[PDB]
Amino acid sequence: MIELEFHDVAANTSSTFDPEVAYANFKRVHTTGLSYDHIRIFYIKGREIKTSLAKRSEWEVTLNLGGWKITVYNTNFPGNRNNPVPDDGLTLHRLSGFLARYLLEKMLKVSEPEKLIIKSKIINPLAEKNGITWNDGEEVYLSFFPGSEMFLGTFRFYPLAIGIYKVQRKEMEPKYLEKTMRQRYMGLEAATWTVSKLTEVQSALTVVSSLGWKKTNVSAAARDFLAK
Amino acid sequence: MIELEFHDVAANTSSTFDPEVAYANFKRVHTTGLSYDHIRIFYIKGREIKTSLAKRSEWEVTLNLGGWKITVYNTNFPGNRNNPVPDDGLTLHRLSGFLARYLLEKMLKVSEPEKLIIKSKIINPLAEKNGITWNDGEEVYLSFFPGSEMFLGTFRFYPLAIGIYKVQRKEMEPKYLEKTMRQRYMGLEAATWTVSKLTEVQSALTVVSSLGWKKTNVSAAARDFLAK
Amino acid sequence: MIELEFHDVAANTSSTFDPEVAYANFKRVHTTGLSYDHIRIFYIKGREIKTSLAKRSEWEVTLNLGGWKITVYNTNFPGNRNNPVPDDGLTLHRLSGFLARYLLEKMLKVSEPEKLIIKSKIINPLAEKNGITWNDGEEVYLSFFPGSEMFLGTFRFYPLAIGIYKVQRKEMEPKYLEKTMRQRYMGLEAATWTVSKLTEVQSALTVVSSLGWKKTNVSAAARDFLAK
Repeated sequence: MIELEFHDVAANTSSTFDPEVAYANFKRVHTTGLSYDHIRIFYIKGREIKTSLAKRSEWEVTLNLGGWKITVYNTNFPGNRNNPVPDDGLTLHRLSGFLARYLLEKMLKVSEPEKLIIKSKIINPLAEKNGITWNDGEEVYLSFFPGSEMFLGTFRFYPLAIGIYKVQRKEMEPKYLEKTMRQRYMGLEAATWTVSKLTEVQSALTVVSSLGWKKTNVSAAARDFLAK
Repeated sequence: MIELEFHDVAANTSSTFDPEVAYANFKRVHTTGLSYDHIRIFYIKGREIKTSLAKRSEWEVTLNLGGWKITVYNTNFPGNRNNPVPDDGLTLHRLSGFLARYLLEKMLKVSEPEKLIIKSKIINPLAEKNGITWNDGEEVYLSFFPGSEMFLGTFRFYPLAIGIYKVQRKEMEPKYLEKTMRQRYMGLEAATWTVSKLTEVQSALTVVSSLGWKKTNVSAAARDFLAK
Repeated sequence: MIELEFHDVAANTSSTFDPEVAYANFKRVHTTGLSYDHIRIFYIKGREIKTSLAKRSEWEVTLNLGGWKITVYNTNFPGNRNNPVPDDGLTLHRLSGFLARYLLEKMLKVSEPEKLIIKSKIINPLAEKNGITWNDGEEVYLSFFPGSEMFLGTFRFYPLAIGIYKVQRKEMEPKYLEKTMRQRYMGLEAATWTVSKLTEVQSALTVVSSLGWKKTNVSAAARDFLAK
């Protein structure tokens, strides 16, 4: 006689990481060659990179984002999700966030013409679809990237505010905002900032609800001609 | 000289049972400890329970649906299908139906807040995939379970109506509706209710074609925060 | 270890054709049965033909524009765009342009009463929406058709002028005027006519900005009665 037991559904993936420390490791190791051409490549083909990782079976995959090259923990393969990725890991998710943190810093530590190189080249699919483009503010724009949610202190609650903005107009499910609520704003953890800095997340939501900008590029005689 | 004979294909499994009486036996024996946590466990892992029974070779298997425990005639093993399971038997199929009858009664004999405990906990994979969730009506929702087809009087032709709804949009094969046509609506048998209560099955089909609802759950500070 | 590369966005479809020669081929092969009833049919249902081609998966589709029948390279299906269509090809786009060239010639080589048969029957959706109708000049009217842009010598820069007129009041994106800049005015290529014949495109823009006319048709006793 065989007896065999069955149970309840998951609680989704929680923070099984230190985000500020994982962003450190990324920043230290990877951003050494990394440039705006390589970064835009990651965002643009963000669609395809997510698919191609979910295609492949291997646990350690490299992305060749132009010449720049990153090692990514593939958690996107079916089999591979629910195998804990280290405290220092990169995933598609974390990596996207990490590039977005890298940039939100960049956008607030670099020259206004260097920032225009950022603003032309980097194209954010999630941001662009919901209107938002660079002009609306860098901090707003960058938080549409997934993985931004790990760190809410930098962006000042715009990842959560966006999260909240998608759910209340029925676009994203409540449950992915469980992962967000299990992240830090500064060094404060889940429950504390939840009410302490409620009014932050309110103003941040108010802001990101409206905003929109748009841009175009490419050819050279055509560019010039057309302008007049 | 050896002579040896060959023949035609089956007629599929027919009612080799009394369904109202098999549901009695279930109800009497099993629903004595059985609770909404145990029930949801059966539905949720309905996917895995079907697989795990089809894996195992043994003819009598027990399911440990939380603490609650049921003895199931395994007919799901390859070898084991086409060995008649008694008139009082439980199979995966019958059992699922039997839990769904148990509930359709429950949903119409229990308090509206107790019904909300049902409506949160029990998640029906077959119902959820084709949209349907509790709000659309209990009787509709429960008939997506297989084994519901044994008893058409309780649900009022929704098992057959669903059956019919899957076949006409090419999702299920005609032949599983041969088993359904060999079941009872009330105490009437196959042929009689087929035309007598044709207009029942029509209105029932009309109903179950549209319907959809959805729900989400889990965390506690996150729940509260998110709500506003 | 799998390594896999990602890159930058397209440059849009460029002239992968000879337009004057593709219009030749069209003119030779197709305009042999083609009549004003068939032509108007193409324009009128220009809306639906674009949709129906983008619906279908097949690479060679025929349009049955009344009795008249044309073979069109379907580049409008999702899958099918970015598969080069020959130097002699017809696409929805090219074809529309080609009918518009056919006509702009017709409108300047046919009798003024035959031109009135053209002017009643052919209805140009893109032209009509932005006011323009036949009276404003044939050359103006016909250039609203897409595919007109391939040949700028015939119309005398009205396709580009219109293009420019849509972009500067925010109606069309800059990038479709990259395709236009990669076409010929007479036999001159992109860069040369860009500045050489700048003042052509200026006067042409000045013209097409204002213009509007309108018409009505159908019934017979009603027509007559109403007139008085």
